[PDB]
Amino acid sequence: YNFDFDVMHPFMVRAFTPFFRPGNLLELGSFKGDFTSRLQEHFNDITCVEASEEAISHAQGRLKDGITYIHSRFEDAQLPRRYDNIVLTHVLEHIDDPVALLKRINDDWLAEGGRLFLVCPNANAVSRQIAVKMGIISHNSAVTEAEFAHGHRCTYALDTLERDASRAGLQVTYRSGIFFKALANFQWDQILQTDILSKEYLDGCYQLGQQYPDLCASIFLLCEKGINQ
Amino acid sequence: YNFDFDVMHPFMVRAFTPFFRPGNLLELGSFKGDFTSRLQEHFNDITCVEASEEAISHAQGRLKDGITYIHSRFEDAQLPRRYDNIVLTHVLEHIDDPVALLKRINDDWLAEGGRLFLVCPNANAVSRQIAVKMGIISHNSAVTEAEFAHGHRCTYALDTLERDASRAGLQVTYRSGIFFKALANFQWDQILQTDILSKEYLDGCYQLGQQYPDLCASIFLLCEKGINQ
Amino acid sequence: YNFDFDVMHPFMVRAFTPFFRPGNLLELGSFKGDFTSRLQEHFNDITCVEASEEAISHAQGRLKDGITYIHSRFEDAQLPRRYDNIVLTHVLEHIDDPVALLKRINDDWLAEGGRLFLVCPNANAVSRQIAVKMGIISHNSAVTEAEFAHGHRCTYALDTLERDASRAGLQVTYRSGIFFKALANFQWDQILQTDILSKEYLDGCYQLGQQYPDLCASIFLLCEKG
Amino acid sequence: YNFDFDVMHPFMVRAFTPFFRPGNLLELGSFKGDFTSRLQEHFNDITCVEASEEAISHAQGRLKDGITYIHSRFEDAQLPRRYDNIVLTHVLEHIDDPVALLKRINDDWLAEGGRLFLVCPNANAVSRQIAVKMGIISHNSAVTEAEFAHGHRCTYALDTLERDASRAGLQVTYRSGIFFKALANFQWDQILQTDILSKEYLDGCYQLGQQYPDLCASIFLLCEKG
Ligand SMILES: [Cl-]
Ligand SMILES: [Cl-]
Ligand SMILES: [Cl-]
Ligand SMILES: [Cl-]
Ligand SMILES: [Cl-]
Ligand code: NA
Ligand code: NA
Repeated sequence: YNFDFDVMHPFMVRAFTPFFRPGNLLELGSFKGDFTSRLQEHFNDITCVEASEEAISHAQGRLKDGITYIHSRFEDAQLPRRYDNIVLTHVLEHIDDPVALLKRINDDWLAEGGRLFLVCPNANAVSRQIAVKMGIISHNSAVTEAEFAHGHRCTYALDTLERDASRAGLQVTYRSGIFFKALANFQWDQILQTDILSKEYLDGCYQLGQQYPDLCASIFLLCEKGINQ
Repeated sequence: YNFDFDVMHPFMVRAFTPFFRPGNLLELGSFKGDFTSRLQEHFNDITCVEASEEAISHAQGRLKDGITYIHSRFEDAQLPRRYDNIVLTHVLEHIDDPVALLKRINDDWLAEGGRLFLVCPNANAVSRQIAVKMGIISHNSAVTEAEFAHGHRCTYALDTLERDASRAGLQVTYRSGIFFKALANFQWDQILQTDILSKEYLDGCYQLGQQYPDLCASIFLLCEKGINQ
Repeated sequence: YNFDFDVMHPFMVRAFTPFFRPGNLLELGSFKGDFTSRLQEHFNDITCVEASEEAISHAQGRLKDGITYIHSRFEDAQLPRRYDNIVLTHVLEHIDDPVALLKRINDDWLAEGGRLFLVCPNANAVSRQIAVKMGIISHNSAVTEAEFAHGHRCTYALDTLERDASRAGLQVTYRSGIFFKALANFQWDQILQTDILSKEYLDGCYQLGQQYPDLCASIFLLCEKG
Repeated sequence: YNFDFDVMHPFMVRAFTPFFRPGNLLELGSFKGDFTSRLQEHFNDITCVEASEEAISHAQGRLKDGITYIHSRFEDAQLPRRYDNIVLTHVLEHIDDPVALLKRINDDWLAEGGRLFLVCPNANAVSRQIAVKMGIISHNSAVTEAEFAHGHRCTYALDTLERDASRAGLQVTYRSGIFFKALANFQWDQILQTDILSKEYLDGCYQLGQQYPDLCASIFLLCEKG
């Protein structure tokens, strides 16, 4: 029915699974708990940070126990411990000072041996590149008016995402992509109401995407803590 | 709508147009004249070779004048002159000895300065790679039962196509791809009956395909005559 | 050995050859005539526009006859004809208003049926991408301090180059790349002094680059009048 | 220097590191122990299977304690445990019935939760594609006479390697590549003796190769039990 929640969310969890560390999980920007519900299958100790009281309240009404909720902007958040897994998915592109957020993650929140799961929408996704060729988007890394209205301040590609992670002091351990994406979201949502594409086709786009990270819907950096003093 | 006739044929002509030489044209394997109809817009002197007397007669009914029709197998064909442009589109994959056919083109049929437009379906098309990931097709360069039934003896990729052209003595001048293809024909044929995709989307697939020749529906080598004695 | 002059120049002429129109040719930013010497093998009617008096003087004393020299800035150039082939190679990335120059080319200088051969250094060249992974360059389309000191005001990729061409009103007919480049120029200049790489290897890099336009040393748009 | 030993080995361990399971490790086709010595930094409980008496003897001489050595062919090997990590690196391409070896791994040797690190030389490596363009090698997935003399029976790419792992009953969890490789081993060995390329350049090739798995020196499937 819905591309981001019914297709992308499940494949994002699948992409993270082989890298998850045992222990606890911090979900930054957990919004209404839609992704949290999927992570609860893997983690019994999840902390969620979200600035919207309303989103957080919605989450709290639909998730199982074992979640610690923190209603705060990231700059103001005082967390009680450090975390073995941290999830920052489709959040960084909303942040005015992304390097500062990533640096907090590296310096304050990641446990020793902990891993950051950094995922952003990808400037070089096939569907976007086609939109650029059609002249609907000026260029790949452009921020469209709709994206700006949604809160985006940039459109990452693997090059600029790893730059920001490196500038923050993180160690980028793995680079990958999630879901080979040749149609726009609005076309997916139409086509998914039909029997034209199978579940197996969607799995094939996930499998093939790993071979063409630069062309995927979302790009994925697995990062570990770097030493900063 | 039909993908091959309504989408691929016009993009093939667009892909050829910047390279056409002044003079005449030989269309090898012209079948029922579906492609010949588009070539007529560019050339007044066209020669078609085709083994099926029914196809050739079908073509003769529908096309305009200014076509010389040669009813023959390629190995038997005795042509009255040499040709400034030679078109071999979706034919070589059907040939038991493709190097021998290409060698005839080089040695007997290409005029001095003439160009061969060699186009084959691509083993590495994104849609085919997805089918391979789904387990429908064993590997990219496999020939499926249905393909074999249609007459295919090979599934070329840029490496194996250039190999055969080189072995035939041709000079490969340009390598490219036609149409960034991430859906199968059967899905195109369904979706093209909807309004999900626009004509501009399809144009975008053609534009982007040029930047990713290996992932296109068909691959295209522009070849010139080499010296063989 | 120079990578740009001894490797990139011949491969650019090879990439252009199948697209050349019969007729005349205009070379915009012809500098000291290094690339003009190679174009002279294909055309006997060449017009060269160059702003540097020393450069164009140097070309003049070095090239064969059949050349019209125009010592002018592009904004001031009064050309006597329009042109069947126009070459703009490693110039656009220096231009403060690149769309304005491309528009002049579309609207005034290209002949009907004419072709523009637009080539720029590629942000996404493998060598550059590696430099970016090393932390030497911030990101692919960055302009470094050295590049800026050389006059670069942007680092094009296929997306931004076609954007600017399209904004100028040109028709982008073909998109390609010239030379699969995994080493930096300075490493090439060194390595070319040795016997490690062959001329066949270099030809192979050219042939392979056509299959990976986004990863090449230079990107190449073939444009026609919109 | 050696390219395979001094460059590829360390970058294979790096590629593996984020996927390693706690516990033990089985190295299939451990030869003279060059890769094993690197694995010893990560695991104290390693089991090595190697058919050559000379090779396995050499390894015992040069490695630390905490290695179990199994001098056997794969078809005869009777292993004492099942394993959390199994390494099969540059071996499968030599095996007459590769699906049968992968099935043994899936059905008998992998522990539940265990991971197979399957790595083969890549048909579509840039250097190899250049060699194909030069006419030295017929096509990317060919086996050359020299390769065949060295025991190669195929040249895998991502599509065929995943096909074979899938046919064996393995779950292919991740697909990646190791080292963006645009020069031939023999060119690397020469250039490595010079100062033209730094270790940071080589790290850059590793980092970039993850973004272009199909162009890498070797391809890497991380598999689990199906
Ligand atoms: Cl800085
Ligand atoms: Cl073949
Ligand atoms: Cl005109
Ligand atoms: Cl600057
Ligand atoms: Cl077990
Ligand atoms: Na300027
Ligand atoms: Na064998």
